[PDB]
Amino acid sequence: PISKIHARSVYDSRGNPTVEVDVVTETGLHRAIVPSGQHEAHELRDGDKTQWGGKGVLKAVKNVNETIGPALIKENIDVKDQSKVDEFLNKLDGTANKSNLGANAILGVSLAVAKAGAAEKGVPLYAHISDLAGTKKPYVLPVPFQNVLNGGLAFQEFMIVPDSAPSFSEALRQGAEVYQKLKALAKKKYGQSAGNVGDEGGVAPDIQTAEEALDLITEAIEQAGYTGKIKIAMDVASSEFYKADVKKYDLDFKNPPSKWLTYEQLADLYKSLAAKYPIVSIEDPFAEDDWEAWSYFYKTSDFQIVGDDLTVTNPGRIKKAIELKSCNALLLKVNQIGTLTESIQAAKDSYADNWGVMVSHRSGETEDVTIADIAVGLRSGQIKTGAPCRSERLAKLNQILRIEEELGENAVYAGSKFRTAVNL
Amino acid sequence: PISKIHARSVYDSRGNPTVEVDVVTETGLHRAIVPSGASTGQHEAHELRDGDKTQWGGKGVLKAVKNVNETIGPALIKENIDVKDQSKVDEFLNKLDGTANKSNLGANAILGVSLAVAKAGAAEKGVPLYAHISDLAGTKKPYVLPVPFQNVLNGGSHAGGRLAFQEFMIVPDSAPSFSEALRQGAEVYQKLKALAKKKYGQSAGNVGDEGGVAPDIQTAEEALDLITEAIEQAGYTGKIKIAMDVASSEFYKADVKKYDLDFKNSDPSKWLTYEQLADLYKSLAAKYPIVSIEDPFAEDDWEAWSYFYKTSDFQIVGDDLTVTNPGRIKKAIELKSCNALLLKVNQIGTLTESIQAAKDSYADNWGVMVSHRSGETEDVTIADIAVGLRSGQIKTGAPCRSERLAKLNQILRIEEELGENAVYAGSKFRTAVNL
Ligand SMILES: [Mg+2]
Ligand SMILES: [Mg+2]
Repeated sequence: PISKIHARSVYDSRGNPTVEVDVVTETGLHRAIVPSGQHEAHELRDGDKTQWGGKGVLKAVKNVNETIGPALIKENIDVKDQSKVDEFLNKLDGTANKSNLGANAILGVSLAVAKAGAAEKGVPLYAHISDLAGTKKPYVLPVPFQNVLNGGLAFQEFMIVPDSAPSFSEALRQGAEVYQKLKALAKKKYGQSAGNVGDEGGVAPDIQTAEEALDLITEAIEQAGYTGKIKIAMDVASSEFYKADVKKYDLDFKNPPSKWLTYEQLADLYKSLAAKYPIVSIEDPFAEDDWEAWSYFYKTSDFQIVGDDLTVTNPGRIKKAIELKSCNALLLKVNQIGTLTESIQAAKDSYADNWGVMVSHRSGETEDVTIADIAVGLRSGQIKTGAPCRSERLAKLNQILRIEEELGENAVYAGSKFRTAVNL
Repeated sequence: PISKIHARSVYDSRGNPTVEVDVVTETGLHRAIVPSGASTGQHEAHELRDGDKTQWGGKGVLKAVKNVNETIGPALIKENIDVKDQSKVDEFLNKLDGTANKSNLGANAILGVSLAVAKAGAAEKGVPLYAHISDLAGTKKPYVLPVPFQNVLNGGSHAGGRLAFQEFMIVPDSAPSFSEALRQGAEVYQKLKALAKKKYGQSAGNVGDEGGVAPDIQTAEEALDLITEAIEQAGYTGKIKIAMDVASSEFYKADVKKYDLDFKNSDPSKWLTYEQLADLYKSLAAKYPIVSIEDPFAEDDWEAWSYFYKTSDFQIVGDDLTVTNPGRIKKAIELKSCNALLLKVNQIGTLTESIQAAKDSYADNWGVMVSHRSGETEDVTIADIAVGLRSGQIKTGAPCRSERLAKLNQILRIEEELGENAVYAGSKFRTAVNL
């Protein structure tokens, strides 16, 4: 039985407070940190403008210590029964968007209990999650989708995809070597300041077009010697520059014209880009409620089309995207829905339509490495957890290296089959 | 006894390999990661890099990892040393290596084992690592929590522009608690990043290696003014002090005995003697609330340090001067060159030698500032080291990037854990060991 549940405030990778939760059982202390968090679950912030600019989480922490913690202990639920725990947490909150107790308060307890549940089983968390998710063996290690060039030019994320590598360990080496070439290249062509990094550890040179970013990544891949072995992925994050009033997308939404694209015109740009560069995945190509545009694009595209703001890890929105045939992959952010169990349901719903699933970090991350075990446990074959820079990003990649070494031949690298890794 | 010792390669915060060591005992698994060091230059302990230009640009650590797995591990298990006896463990490690600079087995291999064993020794005693280190170092209770020296703005070889000085830090020493000191620094940092974006363009918000901003700044006064304005916007003028790392070895011209404040391209007529550079520090310290200056003069310009020490009432911190090396500390005490040590455990290579360097500094009433490296990891050992040494000061980055925050979060956990049995060093950081 649970003996202690205690939460505290800690700092995420951008210097903002977030919730860390301790759950103590007979097996020891089990700890999880929640990452930073329009349709997603409601994160509770203090809103006191004199403290952390209003971004405190003292109220969410208090909800864990005074309400969730004492209620869950008294209920005495087996920590291995994750679905029962999360059902009780949502019953305790009682709101659809988790606005009573806070999505950050609920998720922190949900993830720390999951680690207590695995430990009572005597297995690593990824094995516990595979049990919960019903995913088959051997374990599959994910392809790291590495955001080495940070934007948002309009497009937000430019990722390298080392899918040809024979192992996860080698894919990381290739990505690390490409990133080092890219950083030198950015400094050479754009000045010393272009080597400084964005929130997720990629370089952010002052560049104008998508083709400029892709050319720089292409040259770095060639300098590293991996042309043809490393693919490219993008997160457009097009909701950032959609003007719903006129139904047009403003690629120059940073400078305050008639250069605004319809979704047919924007789709033309993606098709031109995908036919020139080895782009294998595009995330949020259209806005979070521009369902018509997504369905139009899905019909012609043979590459991965990832919902992020479209789906917000929400089984209800996933169902709509399946029915309208709007996308074929889910970006899975556990704190967009608020419990481990609903996150797993989101994954299973996607798998049922043969979607890919890409387990994802947030731009405000921590030293917590839960999503590495989630990606392996879900057999997703894909993870998005940053450039190989800043340790809130490397910590997840380091954790997968430990899992890889621990599993040996009982794990396979998803490689080029990342879109179908669950059935690999 | 130790049942297993095993090393692997992981990635540090700059994307380069480093050594992680596991030590397994009856209390469980005990793990440590080594920060980035130096494999060339022959200043600090010698880190072992693979040097294969086809792998990680030559920065692999497979050979160091192999040294732990095939040489150190088997030998240490067979030696059967009590894991709580850190001095005996580290004595054995240095005996195995046999070189003064740890270049046989690699300083990164040796320190990795040294730190993972230290955690195993703490767990055998049933106490957190900071308590074990307090025992090893002989520091008194209550525990003292360190003031964070936070490098929020960068210059020198890190950034463009003419700004020669390397690190500009905020020092929340007036705060009543460590938790409040972090909040203040976090709020000041957010103000500073907005100001840098406003005054220098959006690209100025992107961060350097340690999480600070690095816009194109020309002069030291320009940088200090930006920090001053951020402190005022956050409402903490007079409660937060300023510290600098000049890293003056980066622009010392040893053949001419002059410092080039425009070494990023420069007029040799504008080059400064150490007396002229000391004048600049004195002017800045009389205008701004600068309470600590690191490496004001070059790593072997002993005459300049001693000249500056004689007149200065603020903290003078050796980094390249002292390289956490007890021999160079003894020389600095004897010549009265500095009054504080930057303590980088991986510059000397064992926990025991690090603790000795701190005690040697304390014996001359020095301050001790436990320090990160440029290449850090998610490891938080130096947080426990700062508390266990009762140093009252830690330098572990801006409040940005989790290889920096992880240390700060760990001190938050220690603060909550200790309660009244800990006090925040506050304005007494220079003398916290005797607070
Ligand atoms: Mg996105
Ligand atoms: Mg220094």
